[PDB]
Amino acid sequence: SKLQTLKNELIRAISEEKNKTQNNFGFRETYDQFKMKDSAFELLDVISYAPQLNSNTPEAENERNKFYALMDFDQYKIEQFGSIMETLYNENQNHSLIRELMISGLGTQISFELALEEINKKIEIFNQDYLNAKINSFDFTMKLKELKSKLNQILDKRKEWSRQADGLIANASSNSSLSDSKSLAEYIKKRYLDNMQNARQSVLEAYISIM
Repeated sequence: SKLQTLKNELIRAISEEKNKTQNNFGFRETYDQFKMKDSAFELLDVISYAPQLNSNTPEAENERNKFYALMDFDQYKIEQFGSIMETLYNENQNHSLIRELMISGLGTQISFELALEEINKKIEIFNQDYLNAKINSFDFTMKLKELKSKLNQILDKRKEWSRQADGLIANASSNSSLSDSKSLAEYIKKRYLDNMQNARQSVLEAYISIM
């Protein structure tokens, strides 16, 4: 059935994405938390009082792992990103930038994961509405199309954050000028920060629109 196929394909897509939010690679956090124990994670508390994000507590390990999940548990990229945060941290005029960068990434992954579960919940609710004759096949199809559009949006904007991080890693590595901490902070602020915050906000708005 056209309707059953559409519904099952969306359920499968959510399940595939939920599976990827878990470390299925034997990935393990280094003792210095990829140079962020004494830099980016030191500057924040757990956001999802609360313990510091660099702390040896299960709550902080869980939240650091959301950043690792955002980076697809890629040890190389996480180490590169942490090394750039460490460089930025050398000047305390850069600490607010480091906070904004990490908050934009954590918030992207947190909203992304909440949106996956919200879509899953809505599928089941609409399904029972359909089974109870409250809505018809057309109505259910329209809602599934809308949920799939919202899934595509959170996937695309989470990928956009990662694309900005990839360019930042590639550029702060191979651009010699970016070795100076102050120059690097200015460069990142003008090239990447707004794009990363705009991606975070877009995932959040899609999440809210599903509820």
